[PDB]
Amino acid sequence: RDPASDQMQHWKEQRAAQKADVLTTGAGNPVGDKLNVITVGPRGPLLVQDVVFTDEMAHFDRERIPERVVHAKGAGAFGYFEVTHDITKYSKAKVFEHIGKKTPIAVRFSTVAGESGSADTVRDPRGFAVKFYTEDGNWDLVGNNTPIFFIRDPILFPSFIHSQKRNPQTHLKDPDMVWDFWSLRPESLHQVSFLFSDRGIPDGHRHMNGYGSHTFKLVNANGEAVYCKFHYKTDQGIKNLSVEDAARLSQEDPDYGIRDLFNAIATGKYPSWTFYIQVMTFNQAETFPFNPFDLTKVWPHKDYPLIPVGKLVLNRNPVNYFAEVEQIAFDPSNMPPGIEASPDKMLQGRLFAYPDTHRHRLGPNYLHIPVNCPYRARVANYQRDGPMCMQDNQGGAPNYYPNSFGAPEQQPSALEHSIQYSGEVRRFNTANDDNVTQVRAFYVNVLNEEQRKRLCENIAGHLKDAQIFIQKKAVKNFTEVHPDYGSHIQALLDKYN
Amino acid sequence: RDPASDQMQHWKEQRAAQKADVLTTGAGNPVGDKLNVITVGPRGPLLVQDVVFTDEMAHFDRERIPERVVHAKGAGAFGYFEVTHDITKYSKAKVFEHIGKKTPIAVRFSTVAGESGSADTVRDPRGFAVKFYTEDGNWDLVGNNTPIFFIRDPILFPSFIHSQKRNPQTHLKDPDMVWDFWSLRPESLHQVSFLFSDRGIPDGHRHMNGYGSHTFKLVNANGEAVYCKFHYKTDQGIKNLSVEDAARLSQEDPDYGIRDLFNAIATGKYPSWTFYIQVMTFNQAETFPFNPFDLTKVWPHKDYPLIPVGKLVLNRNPVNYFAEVEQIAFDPSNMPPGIEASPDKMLQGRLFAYPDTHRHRLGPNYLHIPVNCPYRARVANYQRDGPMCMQDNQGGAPNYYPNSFGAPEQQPSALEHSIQYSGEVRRFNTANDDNVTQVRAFYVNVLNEEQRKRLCENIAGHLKDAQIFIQKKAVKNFTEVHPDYGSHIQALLDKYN
Amino acid sequence: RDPASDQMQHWKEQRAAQKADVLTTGAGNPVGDKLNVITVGPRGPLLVQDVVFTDEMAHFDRERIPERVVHAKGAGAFGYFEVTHDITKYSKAKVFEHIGKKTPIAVRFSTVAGESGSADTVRDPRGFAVKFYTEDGNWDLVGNNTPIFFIRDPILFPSFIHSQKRNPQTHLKDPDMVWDFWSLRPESLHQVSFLFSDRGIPDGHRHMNGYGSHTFKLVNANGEAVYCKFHYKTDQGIKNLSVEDAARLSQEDPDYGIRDLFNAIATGKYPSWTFYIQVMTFNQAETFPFNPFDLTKVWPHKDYPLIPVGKLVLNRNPVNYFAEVEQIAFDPSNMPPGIEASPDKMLQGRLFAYPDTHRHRLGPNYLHIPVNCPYRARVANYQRDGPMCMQDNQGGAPNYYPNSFGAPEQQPSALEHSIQYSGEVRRFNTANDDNVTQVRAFYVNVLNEEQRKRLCENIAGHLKDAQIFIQKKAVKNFTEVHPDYGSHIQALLDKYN
Amino acid sequence: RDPASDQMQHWKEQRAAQKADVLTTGAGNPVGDKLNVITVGPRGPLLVQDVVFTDEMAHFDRERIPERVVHAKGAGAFGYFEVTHDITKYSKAKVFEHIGKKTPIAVRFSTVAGESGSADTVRDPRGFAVKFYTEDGNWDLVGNNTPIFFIRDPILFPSFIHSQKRNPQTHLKDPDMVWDFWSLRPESLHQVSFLFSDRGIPDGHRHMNGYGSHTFKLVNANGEAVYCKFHYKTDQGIKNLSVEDAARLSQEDPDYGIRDLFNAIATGKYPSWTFYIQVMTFNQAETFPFNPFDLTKVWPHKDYPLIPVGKLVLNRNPVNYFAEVEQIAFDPSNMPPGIEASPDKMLQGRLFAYPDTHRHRLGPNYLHIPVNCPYRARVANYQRDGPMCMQDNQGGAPNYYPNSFGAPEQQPSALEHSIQYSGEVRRFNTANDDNVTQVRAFYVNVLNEEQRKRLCENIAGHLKDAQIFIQKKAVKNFTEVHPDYGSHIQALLDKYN
Ligand code: HEM
Repeated sequence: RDPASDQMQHWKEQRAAQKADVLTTGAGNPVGDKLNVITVGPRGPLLVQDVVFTDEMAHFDRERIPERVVHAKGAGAFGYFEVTHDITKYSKAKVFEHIGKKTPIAVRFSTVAGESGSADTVRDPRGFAVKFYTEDGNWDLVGNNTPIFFIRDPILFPSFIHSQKRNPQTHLKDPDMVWDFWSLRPESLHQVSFLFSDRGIPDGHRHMNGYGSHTFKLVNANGEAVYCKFHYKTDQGIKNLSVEDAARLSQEDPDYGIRDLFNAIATGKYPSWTFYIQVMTFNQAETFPFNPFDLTKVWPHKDYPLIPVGKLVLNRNPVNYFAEVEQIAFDPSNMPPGIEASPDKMLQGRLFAYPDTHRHRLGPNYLHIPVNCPYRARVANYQRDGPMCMQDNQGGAPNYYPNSFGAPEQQPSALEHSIQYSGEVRRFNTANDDNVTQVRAFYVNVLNEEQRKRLCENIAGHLKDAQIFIQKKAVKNFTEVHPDYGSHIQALLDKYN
Repeated sequence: RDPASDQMQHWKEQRAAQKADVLTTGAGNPVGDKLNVITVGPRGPLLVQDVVFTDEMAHFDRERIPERVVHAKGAGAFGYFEVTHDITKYSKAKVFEHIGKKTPIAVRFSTVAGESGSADTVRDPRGFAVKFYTEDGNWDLVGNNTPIFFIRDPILFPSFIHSQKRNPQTHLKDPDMVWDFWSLRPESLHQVSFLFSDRGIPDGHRHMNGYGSHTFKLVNANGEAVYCKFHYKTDQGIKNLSVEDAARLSQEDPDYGIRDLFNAIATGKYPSWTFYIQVMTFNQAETFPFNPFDLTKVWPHKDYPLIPVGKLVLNRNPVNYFAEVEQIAFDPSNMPPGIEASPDKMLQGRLFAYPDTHRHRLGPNYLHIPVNCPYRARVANYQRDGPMCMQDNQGGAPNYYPNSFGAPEQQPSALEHSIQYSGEVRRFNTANDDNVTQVRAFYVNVLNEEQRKRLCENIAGHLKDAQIFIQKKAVKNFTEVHPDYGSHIQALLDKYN
Repeated sequence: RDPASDQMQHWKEQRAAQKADVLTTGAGNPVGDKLNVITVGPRGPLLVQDVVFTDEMAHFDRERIPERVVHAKGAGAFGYFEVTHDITKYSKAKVFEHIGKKTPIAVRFSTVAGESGSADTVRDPRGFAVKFYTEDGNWDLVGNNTPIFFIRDPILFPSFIHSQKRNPQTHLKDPDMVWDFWSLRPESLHQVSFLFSDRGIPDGHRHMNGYGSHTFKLVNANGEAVYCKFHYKTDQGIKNLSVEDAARLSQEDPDYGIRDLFNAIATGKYPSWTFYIQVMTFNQAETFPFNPFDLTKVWPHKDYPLIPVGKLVLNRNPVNYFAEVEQIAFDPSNMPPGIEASPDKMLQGRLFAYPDTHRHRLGPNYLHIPVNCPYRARVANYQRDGPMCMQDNQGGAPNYYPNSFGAPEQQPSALEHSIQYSGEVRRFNTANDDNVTQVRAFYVNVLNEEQRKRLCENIAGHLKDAQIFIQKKAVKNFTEVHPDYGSHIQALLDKYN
Repeated sequence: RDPASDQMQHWKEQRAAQKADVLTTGAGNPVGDKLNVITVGPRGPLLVQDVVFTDEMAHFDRERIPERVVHAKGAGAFGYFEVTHDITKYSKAKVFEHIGKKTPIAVRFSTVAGESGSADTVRDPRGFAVKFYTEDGNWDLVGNNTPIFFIRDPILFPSFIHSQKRNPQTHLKDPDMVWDFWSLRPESLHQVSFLFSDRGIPDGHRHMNGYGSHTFKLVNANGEAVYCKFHYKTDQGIKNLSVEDAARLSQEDPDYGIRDLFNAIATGKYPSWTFYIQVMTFNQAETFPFNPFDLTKVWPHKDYPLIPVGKLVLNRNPVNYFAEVEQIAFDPSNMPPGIEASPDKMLQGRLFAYPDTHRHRLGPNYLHIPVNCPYRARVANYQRDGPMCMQDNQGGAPNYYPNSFGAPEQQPSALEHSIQYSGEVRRFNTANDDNVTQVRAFYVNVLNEEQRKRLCENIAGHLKDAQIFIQKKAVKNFTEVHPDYGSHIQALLDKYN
């Protein structure tokens, strides 16, 4: 059998010639017998004094923690990021100090709308989260398999998610909600085009590209700042599953990606992703035709070529899934000195949203979980006691700042980069911005004709379930993109009805 | 479209001629605009003073509560239990006072091992939970679609569940774990025979029978006690899905049962289950050939015929799924006067396990959730303040007992029934009890030959993935049941290898 | 006895001629006996099947929720705010529509550093929180008994609190921490002067003034905005306790304020506070000698006289303390249309800090607690399911925005007021701002000589326990305020040593 | 100053010649500046992108965990238990293997009814909790400073506590509740006599005796079982504070015991308690005049002399109070092989109550907190993933039992001791048992006349606040104890009125 199936046999083998450990309670007391309960005779009621049963039963009753609000179903791996090129002129980040520097990384693949225990081979954006354990703390590059997103405003993110998940009353998947939201927000036309293309159902997690998808700010030692876009493309080649084979695998192996990654790491074929950065200057950002901080826009390769940095190699499988994949927390606000946030509104929303949901799902002290600890760094601050504090609580060090007793002091060289922003402080409408140019370019320049037909057929097959007016609005947006797009989609919808 | 698909259209229609409500924050403040965020100019960073965004985003970040440890994926309905026969000679329960008495009931169907968002048409025991809102509080009849269970000792329940769920390291479904546990515990041979039969994959939730599966204690007004077994058989007839059609539906509609129930309730065809009780006396229990409190044993119909009581009709769909299906809590310890627990060890374990996991999953005050409240009863006790107390907290009533100020007093007519139990107080082994007689009876008396072939083929198709020695142990148990059973299973396994 | 002592006797009296209710479990089942447990004979072990005992015991085990991080020890009352003057030219807030409008209010008094169960008569800032139930949601005016605070930067608030609370290792009150922090941050010199004056230990909660202490933004219907400061002065007159009488009451009645308020409300003498506003224009704010948004600065009465608005009357005592005083949540971000936040950094920090700690302490759905609900308003949004959802969950209304089904729509008349802010976006130092002018004015203009002597004696009595260099730094700051201040403090410290 | 006051100075001194650590966020990123926030210019609003501020502020907002339901205010210390006598003939417990064996212990002193932050020198039972880190797990001896308790039935424990704590409506201490409960339950007459005696207010935690107060079961290697009572008397001598000095210290130093213990451990005078056991045989238990498992009864020293075992020495102060004193969990169900529970109903209730409240207050995985871990033992079981799992989660070991892969196996030598119990299974009334004999013996044999006068004066001073009929019931119980007792109490009450 494949190495995934032989987990218990392997665990037994590498534990050969050793006697089985003593079965203990949570407090370390040896268990006399864990196959029968204390009763009043052979046919009597159970007793309270059976501490072993109630202990294990309560621990069983407290096994489930809340699943992630999005990206619940996922797989995990571990490896290293190795620097292969010198970008010190762009960023003073310790992760990019010198050539050959290897930084431990933890990676999680996920599906955005699937719940815990859903099918893996479904048409849905795949999330790629990387946690670098830099000497300057953890760096969480939490990207997607697509260089863009559906919306460009964080205030729309819950609603969008609510449309992608189940109906509030029937608890069923509703194409009506999906396409109503998508047709009322034309800024999705780009990502939908990426979603229903061939790369909407990648073949496993090793045959897909990764995209930080946000503009970031790289700061060098001399204090100059540039804008950046992190890419990391698969060295195993892009490979996608057909709709029919994906539908088959959904019932054959609903855990296709997890098994694929586990077997690829267990048979030695370590997957790898090569790391690139797109770089832009400030005057280039002020002269960009679109908003360079728009999440629905890309930077064309001809104007901004990819600059290699390093490669991402995943060589270790998780020992325990829950302790290392289900409990790992990725915070985009975790950026070491040299990397900073951009005026991208979506990145601004993510700076707040992630630690909040991490304190809800895992707990206030989730950064004490071994997978979330910056174990390759030194934590020292005035943050003190919380629920489930499993450290020294920083001992008897003073817990107020400033003090006069030699407690941790701020490092003035880690100051943020300053930029002057003008204009009034209010809510600026961005729904009426450009929504069709880059979509048209991707449609008539990147895709060939058979890929266009497959894209339109997928879109129509999904959209045929919505109401007639929602279909009309969606096809109107597609026609405003390009007449062939909406024309083919409308013809296929007419054939469906 | 079916009524399930037209949820939003119907909600819009029954709200015709009404203007849309005002969009408010959680605290009721009107929202000026919820489509853009407050930035420093059109391309500026987001501000903290955007209270609307952070409010809705934090509420979105705290949307997921822990799923049920078992029976996560489920559907819900509501209706009434109507008494049609007089069993007052057996139980003084107010739910069974007089003919024609209608008691509101809330029902939840579920799959034992599937997580939230898994396939609905899978081979797995289906759980049927009923909550009666009796004037004497809530009565939770939490049964299965099978009259028995896999094990007979609650101390084995977590382990069993751990074997039925994903591998701890690979997070994959492991037939190795399943069949290792099943072959090391022969007391499963009965329920496995029920699981891999035709009724292992019922066609929706309306074409399956329900079984409290436990022995209960019925007490009359005069104080005499009898043993009972609650059945409730479907009036829509037993109907099951073929393995191929179930595998197809798993990828076609992973929410098959939810949609089926919702449509059946929305088109007027209210499903119904007829309620029966098997009754046994105390001397009959002491002269039973097996343990009458064994969960893996049934009471034969020839010796204990079914006695009709009433019928269960489900007529209302949930308004909101989460508030009424995902948050509903079923506690087998919720028994009104007249119904009591039995020396059945599994019922004893369930008496403790359920409120614990309810306080973990929902919260200490989960009985304040409207679906969990005994709204048709009067709650008055000395239980006081906890997290999320949404009542008057019983006002300024004295919170200690006994007192001298007219606080709630105990009702001496609700005392439990007394029974003397002899024998020493220790752990009694029940793994070596009878495990094959009733299994053989079900195999050679209830099933015909083609059903036997289908049973063996299903068992072999699932077992073929385990190791060779696990297959040998399983087939040895099946052969000890009956030679034809293990013989056919071993032949099919040899064909598979 | 006083009405506070006769709570149970009164509850018994107003329940005369009524039989005691039935003692029930949490699920409404009648309890046969709650004075003995189920045992194996008279001297036997307890049984698991005793559901009543384990139910009440688990509810007892889940009685404590986390105390407030600050302002834990507190008292509560309820009443109405009555408008007596027309300020519609300043704010379009529905709470200030017309003369005679009565809005229900909930008020909580508290001590900032005392834990739950500490002495009430201690030298510490007293917090005054008011929750108005306006038709436009809840308005939380969460002020102090002092018009200023110790610091002016929210990033210093945890540290300050950490210095005011117990030592991290010894768990003792440490004057060393207090005075080290206060001497390293001279911007406290003002509030310390208010803290160690006569009004540092008010006589109960009815003899103290209330101060929102922040600059707010009042917006009229025509769109013009002004800056505001909310005052509300006691109609019972300012009255303070001597140090010796306060020390006596600390051991006599550690719940002095709670009892005082309860008795004053129960004997009919309803306390009242008269509401004033200080108003400032935008050019006045740009020509203010100090920072008008500095929390350590006041607006002089000669340049900005108080403008009466209404009065605050407290007429109802809480029925249950925990359900109405311990679970009430005050969010400064709860501002109806017409009231908005100011560039005051401390108000900006409070806009975020309070809902976070409310979701931690009470739960994600704390706005469903009856005391926290905007019951005089209509809640309608797309915020959905969370832990402990005790509502309809807004039924089957669509949960995404925008939609096409008549769900709640944004009210464009509730838009925020726009202001253009210039300058770069970075951290601006405000520790070196003016720290002694208003302190000197309060010292040599408001206080007389005996009050100055009492202030210096209190400061010295508290400071004498710190180290010598901390005393030197504190007295240096006091001398930089005014030579007499530091001179008297240093003389008293020399006398103490 | 005393060593408690010089905590920060000492921390600075033992860290001399070392530069201050780098101030980091929770994720290890260096903080550029933690004294100012990011604003839009010098007088601009705060930004969301200020991750440092929101991080530390959220961690500050999640600082409070629920206080203990009882025994909230407490102090902690650490040391060793050294065996000095051979009791192997009584118990096979590894803690009592051989002479000179030193086992690490963690000790917590507490006050039963005081909340966190209340006065330490108050009349209230003092709790003494010891956690032994035996090679066979942790042993939690959780006793009091009194050999008995107020009640004898666990179903009365919440109510009692509710009477000892604040009124539900006024949130004030109510002598009415206290004495109503005490007069309605005469079985308190003994412990009340201990409570209002001289030892009701011990002088610190080093001048009080400790009592497990329960009957336990000692089992030897040969399988014979005896009944036991654990005593441990102070080697510093019994010393108590007068009522006036206690009232003074309540306002002088509300943390008297914490400071006393900290200074005694920091100046080298390590306190010590000598360990004794009272032993009883089974026939002696069946011939005892009272119930030997009654918690309100003692074993007379003449019939059951104390047998020395070892001594308890406390030599280490906690490094961080919260991580080692506030988060330490004591579970009476934690008993190593050789020590077992007794038919004492109160011990049966405590076997369940403590892990439940520990999972509520600390979390499901509270046994992973370093102070709660059995670090001197090996934990190996099938208990798996829960909220806040900070271990390997036992790696990829099989999580079901029984299995065929060498996972931890039960140790059949740790089986419990079997005893046959007769009689019916119901609730047996024990309120009408003997309540005055041992009380009379303590009154007229142990106390002298001046101690009797002080006892009566304390009882009257506390009881004078209750209603007249409650006073009559209390004095009636005291008179039924002995005529002089109730006579003096009634005379003092008449003088008070
Ligand atoms: C940066 C500045 C401040 C921050 C971050 C802050 C934070 C907090 C927090 C976390 C609480 C706990 C509330 C709860 O757990 O329910 C609280 C309570 C409170 N604060 Fe502040 N605070 C600040 C300054 C102030 C100011 C300036 C005032 C008054 C002018 C004030 C008055 C109060 C009051 C009265 C309460 C009690 C709330 C209640 O009783 O429900 N605080 N604050």
